[PDB]
Amino acid sequence: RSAATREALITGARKLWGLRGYAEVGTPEIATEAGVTRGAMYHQFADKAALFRDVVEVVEQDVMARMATLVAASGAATPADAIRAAVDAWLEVSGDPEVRQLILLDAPVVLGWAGFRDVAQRYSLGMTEQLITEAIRAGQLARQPVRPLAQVLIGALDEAAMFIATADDPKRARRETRQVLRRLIDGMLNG
Amino acid sequence: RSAATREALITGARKLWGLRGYAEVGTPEIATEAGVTRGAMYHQFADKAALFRDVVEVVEQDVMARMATLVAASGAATPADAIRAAVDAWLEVSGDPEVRQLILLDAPVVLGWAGFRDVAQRYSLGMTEQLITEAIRAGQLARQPVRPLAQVLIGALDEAAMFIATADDPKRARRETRQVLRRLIDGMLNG
Ligand SMILES: O=C(CCC(F)(F)F)N1CCC2(CC1)CC(c1ccccc1)=NO2
Ligand SMILES: O=C(CCC(F)(F)F)N1CCC2(CC1)CC(c1ccccc1)=NO2
Repeated sequence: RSAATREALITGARKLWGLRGYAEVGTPEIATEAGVTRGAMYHQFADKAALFRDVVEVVEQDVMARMATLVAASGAATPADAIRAAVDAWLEVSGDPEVRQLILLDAPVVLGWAGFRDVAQRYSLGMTEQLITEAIRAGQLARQPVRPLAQVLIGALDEAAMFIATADDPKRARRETRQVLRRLIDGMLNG
Repeated sequence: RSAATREALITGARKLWGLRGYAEVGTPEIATEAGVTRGAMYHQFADKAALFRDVVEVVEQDVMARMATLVAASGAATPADAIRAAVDAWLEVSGDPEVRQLILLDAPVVLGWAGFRDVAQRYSLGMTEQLITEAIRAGQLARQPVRPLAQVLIGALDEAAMFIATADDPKRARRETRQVLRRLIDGMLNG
């Protein structure tokens, strides 16, 4: 009931901000797109940023599900290959124009640096730790504490995507950044 | 005269916000600390955040000077060694409680994402590109476009420092993150 109003607001905001950016669409337009009144919207979300926070949750969940799907489909036969495929999967999902606009461009502004990292952490860490733990167990990555490596890799990957997202030639940035990420990955991976 | 008032406000704000955080010290207390009136302060800085921006400039300049000093003192004889020493120097300068409070914690909040990145870029990028260009010229790092590598390393290094700054056991986080960065560096450096 209130749940339905929330879902419709989230879906509408996600679509519209996905196309034009956070800064460019006001809450009244989103309400109308969702078919709810300003009163019903304000009951669910005190302000714009509160709606954005729930939009980021749904988008990041879908980012993580899409990553798992691409890693499972990549045909990686070793943990090392799976790490390589995960890097490609992120460059692929981060290039989706909605993910680019909402996560790479709008979320660092609206949530701050700490808020963005918090979101990135909660969604990304588990899978990152997992892939690391598996390469280690297979002897393909030197034995280490998992959390610090995970954190650095996440920071490097999030920054890679941002650099592609704002570059004048996205196509060249993506290719050159992929090479960079490859070398950095291949420098810690054994074989 | 008013120049002196500017310097004393910057020095006082830097010290006090360094110790207690931006949010915890008001402009009246900083005026008093510097021995100047509210009207002299307001003549130099329209508001609190304007003062903070100048504080960030002097602190980031000192971050960069202290990094150059640590790299020059390491006795690095090759570009590779200089990259190794620069990584250590950043973890060391990052861990200064004033740098931690003003740059890592307060600046993202007060400046906003775009403003903070802009500042971090202007102070970091030049030196990062330089050390990369030198390792390449020496044959110690594979020939590649400089900007993408620079940006990924910056993202990894900024995230390393953030993780140390907010970790439960900062001392263990620093040591383990340093090891991680060393492996990652040693994997790409030919020498
Ligand atoms: O969802 C995010 C970031 C979301 C954001 F909100 F911060 F933007 N990802 C980046 C990190 C991951 C997941 C996707 C993990 C990963 C990986 C690759 C190789 C070895 C270990 C982990 N690649 O991408
Ligand atoms: O000032 C900042 C960051 C400011 C922040 F606002 F983002 F926090 N620095 C981080 C990156 C640098 C310089 C200092 C670059 C560097 C290095 C080391 C090895 C090879 C290449 C570059 N070490 O630290």
